[PDB]
Amino acid sequence: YEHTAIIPNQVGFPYKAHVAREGYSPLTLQMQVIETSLEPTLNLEYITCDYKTKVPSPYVKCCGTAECRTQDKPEYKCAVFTGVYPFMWGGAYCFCDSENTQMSEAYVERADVCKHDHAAAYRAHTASLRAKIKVTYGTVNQTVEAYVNGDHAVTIAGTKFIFGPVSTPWTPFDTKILVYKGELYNQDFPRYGAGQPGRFGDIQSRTLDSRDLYANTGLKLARPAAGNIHVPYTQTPSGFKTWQKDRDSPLNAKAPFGCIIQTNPVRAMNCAVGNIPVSMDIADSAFTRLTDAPVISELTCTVSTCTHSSDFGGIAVLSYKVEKSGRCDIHSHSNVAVLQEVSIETEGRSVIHFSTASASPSFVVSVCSSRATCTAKCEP
Repeated sequence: YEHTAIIPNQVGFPYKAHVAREGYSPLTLQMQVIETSLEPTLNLEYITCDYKTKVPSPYVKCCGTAECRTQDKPEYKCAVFTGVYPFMWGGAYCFCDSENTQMSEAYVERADVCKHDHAAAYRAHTASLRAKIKVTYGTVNQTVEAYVNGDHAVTIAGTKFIFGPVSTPWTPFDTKILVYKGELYNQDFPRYGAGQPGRFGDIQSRTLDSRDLYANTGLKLARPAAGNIHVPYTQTPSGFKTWQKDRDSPLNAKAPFGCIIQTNPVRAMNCAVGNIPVSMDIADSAFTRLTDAPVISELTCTVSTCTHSSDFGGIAVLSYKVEKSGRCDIHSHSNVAVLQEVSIETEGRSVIHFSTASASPSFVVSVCSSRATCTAKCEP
């Protein structure tokens, strides 16, 4: 028919489904999730690169004011530091008393390690879960890995999974994510080209192969030291040297909701949040028919032992006399219980790990189209 339910979407947990239609046997589905991560769509506006000062050879005018036309550099500061007294090693840059000077020009330019490593300030759009649920649909065993936001009709082997539309706002989405070498950071990116000098992210990186560079990390020229050719430039301190080196606790750590973030694309695999809303369009024309199933009778379950919080939990010895052989459904109608499997063998005393986290267990077990109510007390 349509097994419309919610798997408990904290992956690793068994997810039973004792769905039974007329004409068939009891139908048993067993799901287990893995990796339905968010993947918010980024919009990168940043470079995260190191600054560079194109400080060329200063035009000596000896004597004479050398003109300083505007360069094409992103910080193209030239200053006609006049009154330069050039006394150097190997041949007279000054031969007069005054009017000799150095026009000094430097230009802000990008780093060459941007191709080595960038820094990405992506503004995040929405994201959507994508999951691999191992589904045991009777004798079918297959792990369906599809976009789990509800739109993608997951073609099962004779089934139609619809995992989603899940309500998850608990995500690693911030307003702006800085990604740096795999290091995540939900960190406040500035305006595109408005940084403070030495602010975190000083280089304007509109494109990763871009053409401009906003930068408030300005050089500061001066009338330099006499004799030695020192056109000193009081530049900014490197914010990319700071915002990575001596960067904060990275947003890859500190996963709220207990998720596992990872960024080839920035997505949070294993994110233990919520239940997966799943609609199984699966008919009774894949399951075993009711006319050929073993007619179980005399259903009496036992309480062999009770664990308080163990995985297996309970010793459940279910006595049952069967009309014929067959597979036995376990799909008990108890939220306080968890069936150890949906497997059940040819009849007799079927032992079963009656998993139950409740201390006062009373599980209404469904066995072969019959039911019982096992009772017990767990352990500490």
